[PDB]
Amino acid sequence: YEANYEDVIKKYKPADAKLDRIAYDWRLHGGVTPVKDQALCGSCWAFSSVGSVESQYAIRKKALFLFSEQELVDCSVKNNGCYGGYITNAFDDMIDLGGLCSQDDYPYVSNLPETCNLKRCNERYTIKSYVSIPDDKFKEALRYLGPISISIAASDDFAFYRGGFYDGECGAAPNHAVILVGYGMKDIYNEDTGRMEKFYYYIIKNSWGSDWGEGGYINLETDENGYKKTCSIGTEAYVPLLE
Repeated sequence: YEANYEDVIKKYKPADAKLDRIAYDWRLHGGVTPVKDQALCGSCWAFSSVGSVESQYAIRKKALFLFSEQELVDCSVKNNGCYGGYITNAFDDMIDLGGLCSQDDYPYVSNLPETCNLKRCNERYTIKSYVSIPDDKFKEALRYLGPISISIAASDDFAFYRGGFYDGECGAAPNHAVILVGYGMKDIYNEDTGRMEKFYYYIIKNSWGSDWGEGGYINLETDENGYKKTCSIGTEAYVPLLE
């Protein structure tokens, strides 16, 4: 089920397009659905992977789709519900189960035990495959393929984050799943040097509610190429594909 990047990008990047590497934010280009809260349940793997698919649908169909994390939590036997999971395992089960359900059909129930039961899903919403995004292609993947389901090494400093550019510590190891939604640059004046300088960053949609971070999102430093990986973001990096 996993497609190969070099095959997938030749299909979706217009031939010889030049990538604008300074700024591109899916929230200003119709690729991001509202922020969710996983509450008291270790289901980031679902939110990340499912939000990914919400984002592909939005981009490819110019229509708002809200899908059900709880379905994956209840049904994805390759993951551990509220005790963690894996991005690829999440994509595999979306496919082997015959698709996502709408959030309406199958609402979030956090850590309440719930039987897996697809008969409560009327319409089903499929993906065809998913693709791993190489470490040196995140900006290219973002612009042309869409938001990326990614791992991140979170630390207890994330608790305090409520906007700006994060300068807390990182986790020892990758331990949380988020969605990469864009990148930006701010020209910051430097009082010492008396020169303007450029500050690049990646933009990430978290699943801890809109009261965490910047309306739900976190800004992390990177460089012009987008090779710098603050908090080990994207060690696992996947985009779902609708065809």
